[PDB]
Formats: sequence, C-alpha cells, structure tokens
Amino acid sequence: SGPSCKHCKDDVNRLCRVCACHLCGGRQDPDKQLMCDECDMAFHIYCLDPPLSSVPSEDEWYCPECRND
Ligand SMILES: [Zn+2]
Ligand SMILES: [Zn+2]
Ligand SMILES: [Zn+2]
Repeated sequence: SGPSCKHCKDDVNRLCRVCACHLCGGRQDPDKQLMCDECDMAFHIYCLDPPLSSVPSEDEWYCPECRND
C-alpha cells in the first residue's frame, strides 16, 4: 500500500502534482501535507507562508475543494 506516482513517472519532469501539492508540483515534504481521498491531492496547510501548525496527522480527510460538493 506504499504511495504511487500517477503523472510523475509518466512525465520525465517527475513532478508529483498528485502525490505532492500541485502548487509546488513536488519538491516538498508530503509527510507534513494532508491527502484528500476524493481528489487524491495534497493541501498547502503547511506550504503557505504561514504554517497551519495543526497538521491533523490523520492525513485522512477531504479538501475544501470537493467538500463544497
Ligand atoms: Zn508522484
Ligand atoms: Zn506546496
Ligand atoms: Zn478533495
């Protein structure tokens, strides 16, 4: 059940827009990021200039982009 790369392995650039936050497209620490099971994307809670600091750690939740659905 280890993490897998979707558009990174196929893309020579090896960007992790999916596994990593699309804003950074990789070059980040997915351990401090939360993944959305519905969108399977990372949130910037810690990438914004100011860090959210709460870091739920649960990593199991939905991002506000799809929660409004
Ligand atoms: Zn990836
Ligand atoms: Zn980022
Ligand atoms: Zn989502």
